[PDB]
Amino acid sequence: ELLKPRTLADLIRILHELFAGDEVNVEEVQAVLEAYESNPAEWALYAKFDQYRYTRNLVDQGNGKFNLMILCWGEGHGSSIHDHTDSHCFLKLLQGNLKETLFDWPDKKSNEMIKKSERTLRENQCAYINDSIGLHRVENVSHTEPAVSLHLYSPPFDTCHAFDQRTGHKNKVTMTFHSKFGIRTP
Ligand code: NI
Repeated sequence: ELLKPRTLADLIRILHELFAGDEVNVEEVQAVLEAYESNPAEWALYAKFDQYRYTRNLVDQGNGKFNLMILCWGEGHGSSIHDHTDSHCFLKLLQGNLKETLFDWPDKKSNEMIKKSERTLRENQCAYINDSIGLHRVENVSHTEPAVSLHLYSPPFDTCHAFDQRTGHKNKVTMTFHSKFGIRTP
């Protein structure tokens, strides 16, 4: 059965149990990620801020089944429009809130991308997205507050496309990890 993670350690524990196979029960993953109550002292080692944009901080490589990671968000920090490389994507807020702008995959004309829905992901909630559903932008709308979000991606992926909101054009991007296991990694 799915047990409540009492700490980030206990959450890491269950995740390795959930992905101990070949498929993914997205349902149970989102409930337990949501069930772990964020404890700042437990994940502060991974939340390394960068003044300019957001960064990705690896927390656990999931024995190859997934890359768990934390992405701090300075005031005003946000992403371009992107996809998730045919893999699952879970995003749980550990601190603050984030704006999520949903978009459909562009047709083919060099047309503007109109949002298909938006929402504020709240501190401690866990959302999910995958390519079949559609794309999204992530943005910390705050002017004086930093956000921290815990992401789960399976299978792991480092490359993905960004999409221009005015044309639907796409470009491949190969993301990098700011830190790995509580160590800066230039
Ligand atoms: Ni995303």
